[PDB]
Amino acid sequence: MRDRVRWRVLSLPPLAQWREVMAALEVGPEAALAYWHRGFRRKEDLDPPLALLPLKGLREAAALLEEALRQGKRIRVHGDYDADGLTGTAILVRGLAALGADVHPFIPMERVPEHLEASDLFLTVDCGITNHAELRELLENGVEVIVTDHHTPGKTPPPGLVVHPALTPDLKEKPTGAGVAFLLLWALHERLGLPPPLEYADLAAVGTIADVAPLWGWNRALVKEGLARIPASSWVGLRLLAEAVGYTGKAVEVAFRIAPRINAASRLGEAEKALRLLLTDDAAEAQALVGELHRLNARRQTLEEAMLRKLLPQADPEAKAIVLLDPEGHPGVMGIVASRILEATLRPVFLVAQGKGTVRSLAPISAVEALRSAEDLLLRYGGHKEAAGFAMDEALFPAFKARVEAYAARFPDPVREVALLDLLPEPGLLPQVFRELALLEPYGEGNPEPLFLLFGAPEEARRLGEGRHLAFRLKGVRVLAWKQGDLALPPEVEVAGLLSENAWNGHLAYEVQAVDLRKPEALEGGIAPFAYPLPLLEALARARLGEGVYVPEDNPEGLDYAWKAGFRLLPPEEAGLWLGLPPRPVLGRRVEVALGREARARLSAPPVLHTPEARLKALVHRRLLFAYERRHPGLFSEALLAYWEVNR
Ligand SMILES: [Mn+2]
Ligand SMILES: [Mn+2]
Repeated sequence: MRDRVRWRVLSLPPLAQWREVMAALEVGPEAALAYWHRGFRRKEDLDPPLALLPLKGLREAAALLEEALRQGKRIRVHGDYDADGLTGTAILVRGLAALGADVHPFIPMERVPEHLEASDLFLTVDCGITNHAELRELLENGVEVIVTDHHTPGKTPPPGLVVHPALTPDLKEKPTGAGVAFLLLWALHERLGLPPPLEYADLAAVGTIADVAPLWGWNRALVKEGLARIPASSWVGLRLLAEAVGYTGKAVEVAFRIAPRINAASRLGEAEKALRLLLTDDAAEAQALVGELHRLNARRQTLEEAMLRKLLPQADPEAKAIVLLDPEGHPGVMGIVASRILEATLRPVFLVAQGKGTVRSLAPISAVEALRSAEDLLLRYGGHKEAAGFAMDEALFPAFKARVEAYAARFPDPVREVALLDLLPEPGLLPQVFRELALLEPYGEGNPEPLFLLFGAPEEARRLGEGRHLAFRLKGVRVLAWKQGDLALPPEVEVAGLLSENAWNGHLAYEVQAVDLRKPEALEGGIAPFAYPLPLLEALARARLGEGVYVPEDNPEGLDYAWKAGFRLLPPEEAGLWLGLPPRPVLGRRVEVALGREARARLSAPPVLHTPEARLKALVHRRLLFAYERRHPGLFSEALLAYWEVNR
């Protein structure tokens, strides 16, 4: 919840690589650091090429589609009911229909009989990887089958043509159902000698974001293309839904405003509505359908809020596993209620309603593995490490509870990490830093928005209402935050926050939105320590007592006070106490380091003459000062190595 949150400072890269990214991407050291951690090291990683990924089975499926089209075979597109499944079938349904195909959708074994009666070619989107037995249409009545999906497969690929990323050896890419739908239509356009179907990238991007797929490589390229096309979409329904939610080109708006609206239709039993919104060219009908989705989303929200309100206060504590029963709960909203409970609790969550079950888990507790430990009690079940689902007779709930509660007790408590890119730059460099981080977008599963660490005594603190909302300043920068129940900041605070560009009344303000705030505590990070920060007062005392000490040539003023006081001056490689920094590395040491307060070495504190790699130096300096002051042997030692190098 709060005592199991670990803050860590990301490691510094080798200076030669840091400088290469800076030069190659034309950015300062802060953004360069972020790029490096995300794997962006060439100008080609920021704008990857949107190309036809060579998935296994893709050429064949496209060949089969050409045959279906030319011979006028009846194509049925069977997609999933969430955003990815719906955008994926809309892509294939619109795509194939534009080429003169006789095609129609079918939205979700007892169905196979009519699946047979209605089609010559059966296309599953975002599903069908594990539906073996239904090889019936392949067998029972000669129906051609194409499976496109990306979900966790089975022990063996199902009958029929199967196109799946995970079945493509080597391939690092992780396209989703809509991504695969999109690649397939593209493969077909290639066979027909037609241009890439880029007008379908917006639908594809919506599905990819909705499925929380990693946003790097091809997925990153697909999303930049689709996000950009939404405003003037070829699909009036998508455009109108984007406008209804005030879309401004952000992947985050799709993830939190557009897709949930599409998903609500499904969860509430009206998935046809969302699909039709994506297939219509009639603006009037689309407008009405957006209204309808807004109504379904409001209903889903109302039900989710009521359920959360009934559940969260229950069996939560420090239980190891939260397992609750709500007999009459709506199964269409419980997945999200379990996610929200998991977050306010850092515990796997298991919910059961109307005989249906959903699991959201984290840390070392595999969701599906907990269910496997109680499998005898279940009618159906399955999922992965983070989410899972099942069906079970509610009479068995108490037995199910103990089973999972004990499964979870086998593991150490889940712990949440907060990753910090670096210390926040000085107020004057925030605009440039913000503009350079800009290029990282779109943010998502692939690349999270970076967080900066602020530290100090809060000043000018002032509340906003009677709630936790409040604002203050740290060394000149305004930070906005929701004080976790308490209000009133301690004397000194540590903040993990997002660099924001806040527009108001035609003007901009560069501030920080705190994601976490807390009393200064141990920070994870740094290298195997060799230099240990010691306050100058303590160091001078020991020096006066006769400890073998080192004072660098620089600030002969300090070297004078030393000589002209009889210190047992020594060279850095043999003195276990240093009062300043040596010019070149001195490892295989294990020494205690002091800078000062009125000391000259403490001049990692003076402002530069920006722009070049002068900013690389200033970041290193600010790092040393911070690690020195926090008495953090690991970050100090790491900063000291970077310090030697940016001076060679
Ligand atoms: Mn799906
Ligand atoms: Mn999917």
